[PDB]
Amino acid sequence: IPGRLDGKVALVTGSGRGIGAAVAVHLGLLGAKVVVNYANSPTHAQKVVDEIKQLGSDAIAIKADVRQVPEIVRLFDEAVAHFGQLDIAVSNSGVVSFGHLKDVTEEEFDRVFSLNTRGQFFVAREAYKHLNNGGRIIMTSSNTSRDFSVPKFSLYSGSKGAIDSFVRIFSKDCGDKKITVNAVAPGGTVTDMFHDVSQHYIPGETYTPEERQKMAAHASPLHRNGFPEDIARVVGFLVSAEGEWINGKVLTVDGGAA
Amino acid sequence: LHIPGRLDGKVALVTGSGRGIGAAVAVHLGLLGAKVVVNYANSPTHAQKVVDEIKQLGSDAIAIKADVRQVPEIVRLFDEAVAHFGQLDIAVSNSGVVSFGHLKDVTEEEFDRVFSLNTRGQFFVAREAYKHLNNGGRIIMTSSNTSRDFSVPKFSLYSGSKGAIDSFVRIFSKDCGDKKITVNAVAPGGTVTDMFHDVSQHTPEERQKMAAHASPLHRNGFPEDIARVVGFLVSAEGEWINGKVLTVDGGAA
Amino acid sequence: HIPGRLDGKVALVTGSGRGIGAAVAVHLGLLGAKVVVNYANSPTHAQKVVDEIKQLGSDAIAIKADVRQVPEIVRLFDEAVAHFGQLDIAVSNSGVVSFGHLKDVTEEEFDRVFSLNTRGQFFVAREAYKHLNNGGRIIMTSSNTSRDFSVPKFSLYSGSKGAIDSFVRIFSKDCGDKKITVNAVAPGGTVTDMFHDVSQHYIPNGETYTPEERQKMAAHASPLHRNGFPEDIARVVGFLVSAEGEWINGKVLTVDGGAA
Amino acid sequence: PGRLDGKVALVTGSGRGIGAAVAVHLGLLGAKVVVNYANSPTHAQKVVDEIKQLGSDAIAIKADVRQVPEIVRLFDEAVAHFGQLDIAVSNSGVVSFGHLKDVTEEEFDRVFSLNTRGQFFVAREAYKHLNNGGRIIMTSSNTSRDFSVPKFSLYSGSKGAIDSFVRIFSKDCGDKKITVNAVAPGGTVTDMFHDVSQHYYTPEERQKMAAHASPLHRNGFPEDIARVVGFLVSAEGEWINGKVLTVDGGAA
Ligand SMILES: NC(=O)c1ccc[n+]([C@@H]2O[C@H](COP(=O)([O-])OP(=O)(O)OC[C@H]3O[C@@H](n4cnc5c(N)ncnc54)[C@H](OP(=O)(O)O)[C@@H]3O)[C@@H](O)[C@H]2O)c1
Ligand SMILES: NC(=O)c1ccc[n+]([C@@H]2O[C@H](COP(=O)([O-])OP(=O)(O)OC[C@H]3O[C@@H](n4cnc5c(N)ncnc54)[C@H](OP(=O)(O)O)[C@@H]3O)[C@@H](O)[C@H]2O)c1
Ligand SMILES: NC(=O)c1ccc[n+]([C@@H]2O[C@H](COP(=O)([O-])OP(=O)(O)OC[C@H]3O[C@@H](n4cnc5c(N)ncnc54)[C@H](OP(=O)(O)O)[C@@H]3O)[C@@H](O)[C@H]2O)c1
Ligand SMILES: NC(=O)c1ccc[n+]([C@@H]2O[C@H](COP(=O)([O-])OP(=O)(O)OC[C@H]3O[C@@H](n4cnc5c(N)ncnc54)[C@H](OP(=O)(O)O)[C@@H]3O)[C@@H](O)[C@H]2O)c1
Ligand SMILES: Cc1ccc(CC2(C)C(=O)CCC2=O)cc1
Ligand SMILES: Cc1ccc(CC2(C)C(=O)CCC2=O)cc1
Repeated sequence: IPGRLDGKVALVTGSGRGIGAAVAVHLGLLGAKVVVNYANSPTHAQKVVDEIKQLGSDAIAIKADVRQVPEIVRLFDEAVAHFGQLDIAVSNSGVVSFGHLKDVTEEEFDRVFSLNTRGQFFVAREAYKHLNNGGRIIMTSSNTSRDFSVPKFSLYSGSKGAIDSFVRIFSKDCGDKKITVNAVAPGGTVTDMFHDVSQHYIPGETYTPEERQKMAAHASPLHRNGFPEDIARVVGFLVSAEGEWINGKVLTVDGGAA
Repeated sequence: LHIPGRLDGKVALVTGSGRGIGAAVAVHLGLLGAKVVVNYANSPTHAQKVVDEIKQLGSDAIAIKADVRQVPEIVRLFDEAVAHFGQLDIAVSNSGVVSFGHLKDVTEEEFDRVFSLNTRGQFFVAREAYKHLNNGGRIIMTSSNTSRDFSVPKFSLYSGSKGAIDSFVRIFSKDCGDKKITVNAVAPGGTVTDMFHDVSQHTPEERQKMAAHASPLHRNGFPEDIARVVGFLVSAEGEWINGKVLTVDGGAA
Repeated sequence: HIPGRLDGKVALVTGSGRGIGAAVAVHLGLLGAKVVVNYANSPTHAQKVVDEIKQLGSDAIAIKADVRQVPEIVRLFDEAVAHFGQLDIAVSNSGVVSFGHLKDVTEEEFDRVFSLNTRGQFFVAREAYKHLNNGGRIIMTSSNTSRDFSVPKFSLYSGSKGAIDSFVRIFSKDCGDKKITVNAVAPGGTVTDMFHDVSQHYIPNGETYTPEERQKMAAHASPLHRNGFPEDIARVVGFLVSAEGEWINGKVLTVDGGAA
Repeated sequence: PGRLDGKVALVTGSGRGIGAAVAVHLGLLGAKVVVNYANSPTHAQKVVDEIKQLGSDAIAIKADVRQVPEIVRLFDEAVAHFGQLDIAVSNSGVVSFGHLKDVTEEEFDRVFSLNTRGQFFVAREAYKHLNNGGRIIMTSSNTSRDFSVPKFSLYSGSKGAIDSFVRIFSKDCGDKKITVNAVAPGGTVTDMFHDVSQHYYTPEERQKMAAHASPLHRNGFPEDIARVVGFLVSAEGEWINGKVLTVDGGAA
């Protein structure tokens, strides 16, 4: 069936919440067995797992802090040990930071890069090691990587610039087990990371999340916000057999937003 | 069992859909449950075989002859399209021509032969799609990995013609906003068609065999490798990809 | 000590009677190059620019030529070598702006814009290759609205220029066989009549405000809180067409001030 | 006209390669120059002498630009010694070769610590110490985006960060009229280049074959890169701001 992952096994970093959980649920709905990674949210992780079973697929929830390379090896090893194999691996887990360059401390740089940049690099490494031939790797970026220059968004933005460079090359290295590497580069997607940002990137903590959401709904010429489900559908296609001939590319899923 | 990206009750139009990538897109949209207008200019034989193929898998279709180099023919194309199927939801600009030659030997005639179809015709094919399309609709334009990624010698004219398209789709996506119509491009790499064979010179299948190893996946691009990306984009699920050139080259260098 | 001068060199700038072309031409003159000031409709300003270049101690001429007519481009490049003996540098600067929603764009309008902005630039670049000294320089002019900024009702202009970008990448390869560099400059918000006619539309109400008012408003858009001036682009161009600019070859440079 | 009289510039790793070319070029153009080394004081001394030789002043300052504390001292001592600083070139980098499967946490940390994190904080300390209307230059690679070389994923990543950095840095440094740009060198003949012509014969034999990458049929030398930095950091380069300039002479 076009678009489906029946008999495929997937892993998603940070799939208890946000775009993570919509991806896991969508791969599940598409036919794949889902390994749902969290670090701080076992409760929402279990809801995602149960939601996937309710629709007919299988899922488990493994805790692992993807800032820790040993916990990533354990994450993938345990994935393989439980479902038998891994076809698909979506590096989703990341954090936002906001600040003028003059006020960025070492501690803020390392927090962001450990997860966004370094953590995803090793999620990709262990993905290649653990993946069936024909498999899929997805990494997660930002339209603030190349397309939008928000002031005081340097640290986060470069953390993702590094992801764009990695995928192009990764798709070369990974071709030797016929694994395709792409990133998705979401724009404003309604999650707690979006609401934490809109507050700092609008003249401005005095507006309800609802109203910053309505303001940003205008940036899109479709007159709406992006949603986890929007980015999930694009990851779904990429990780299908039909999305094969997209390789080494970065897809921006923002809606034509300005 | 959930079936993604299906186009039942939708009508698609695909310029240049009797031969090559176009024919694969027409059929692919036909497989995903779209009624299809198959445009041709010179290949009525081929266009009919395409119309046939799409009825075969249980969707409706018609061939329409039209020179997308002629704006009056573009108007009449989209008119007949709406006359027959009563609506159009998806318009795909595929029709294109290749050119090869050092800037020094390029003529006014050769520039105009290429930009007439691959740039101007595509822009008016999109203008008529915006006017004839329904809200929630889909415009898809065709480019080339040569537009920006790859700098192949003696390929200026052609890569020019498509670089215009990359700019068009970004701005169009804002314009087509007021009918909630999304505009994107597919930028194919070397895809196995008559055109690829025409310019694998710069043993049709021997030169093909060379090109298999440019992609890390060690195989050529085939017309259906692009069709399936068009399929996702002109689905509901593709909506949040907008004003974006997708390069479909397999990772080719 | 004295970097990126153009002494002994000859340059041709298209549409160097007004705006960017004029300051480009003056800059290359400032830098020691003799300058062919092309124009199509502005012959008196073309002469003021020649006199300004002559006045700062170089030589220059004004040649009428419509870069929409290719034989007028061949004739332009012929006359320029006939008059100065040679040509090292060729700046494709001539273009027009168009505002309009796809729905309202006409054949006559599309052709108006593409014939000067694209076809024209292409053939300036063709005759430049043919007429130019080895080690020479070709520059074409794009816009930051070609890839960087997506502005509504700006499809036709933006596309006319996106072609320009693709062209300079491949032109660099073709033109390599005479050790000629081809780059482009993408200006963004440069105070000229083109900018004033564009601020009218891309501004909350537009004609309600003087052109200075709209200008003063655009100044905030830049991290350097000022507008772009033609001199800002002429400076980048002067580097590119210098001997020292050589290892920039095949790129589009965006000279917008870091602006949005 | 492109000159730097009364200006002071700092160049990280300007003892060797592109750096020294840049340090020597900013001197040629009238800048006084702080020459930063971490490992190579003997070359650093050569560069200071050369800049004294052509009629500008200079000083060598040891600082490992992996330690942020040593970046702080370097910039403090620079404003100490010359009593201002206009221009700051983040140059110091390293190269890494390996399939994604083979890359270790220690290699990534050796690469990012200097190429990405180090440069990030040189730019912070550049902005904190720099005069108004000043210049920050950072350093990438045509491998960040334009070219995709098997087994180059770490180096390219390290430098793709940099491209995003300079874009936003240009906005933040807009309160002190400071422009921020990266040059993205291609194959430039230095100690790092001979290192990976091997992995990707004699050096001269690998240089001769690399000369054909460019449509100008030349391999690329420090002076090529240094010229473009000289322009960006001159008054005339002001309108180039927030941009990645790829100096590969059109190569490959
Ligand atoms: N506007 C946007 O939403 C937007 C835009 C561009 C890019 N992105 C990217 O899209 C991806 C998803 O973000 P989101 O918006 O969904 O954000 P989100 O709601 O903040 O969710 C963050 C996710 O990251 C996980 N996570 C955090 N720290 C972790 C750690 N040390 N180890 C493992 N997992 C960790 C969280 O799980 P725990 O709860 O288990 O910690 C959570 O699942 C991110 O990579 C983000 O950078 C988002
Ligand atoms: N390597 C590749 O295949 C490749 C790579 C990059 C981009 N592309 C692009 O993909 C598109 C399809 O090309 P292809 O590769 O499939 O080429 P192809 O085999 O040459 O097919 C050309 C198609 O264009 C139609 N066409 C030609 N002139 C026309 C006109 N005046 N009016 C209407 N239709 C016309 C043809 O129909 P008639 O025969 O009936 O005229 C035919 O269906 C083109 O835009 C091309 O630039 C292809
Ligand atoms: N200003 C901006 O903000 C901006 C932004 C992006 C790009 N640009 C580009 O910058 C370049 C110059 O723009 P501008 O702003 O300086 O424009 P401008 O003030 O409008 O001047 C237009 C120039 O075009 C020349 N021109 C027009 N038609 C011509 C023809 N048939 N043949 C020869 N020359 C012709 C004009 O000369 P005549 O009077 O002699 O006809 C004049 O020199 C153009 O390439 C433009 O697209 C400008
Ligand atoms: N060379 C190329 O072909 C090429 C291509 C693309 C990009 N680049 C970039 O160009 C820049 C210059 O490279 P290159 O080719 O000149 O390389 P190079 O020959 O290897 O030179 C290395 C320079 O880096 C300095 N350095 C190294 N580690 C340092 C540290 N911890 N702290 C301070 N300084 C340090 C060195 O100083 P000590 O010896 O004193 O340590 C030396 O001056 C680099 O950023 C590189 O990534 C180069
Ligand atoms: C060096 C080279 C040049 C052209 C092709 C084929 C193809 C696909 C393009 O890349 C543009 C259009 C077209 O025919 C393949 C390899
Ligand atoms: C944010 C923005 C950037 C560019 C434009 C168009 C452009 C490039 C022109 O051609 C006229 C002036 C000018 O800014 C409009 C708005």
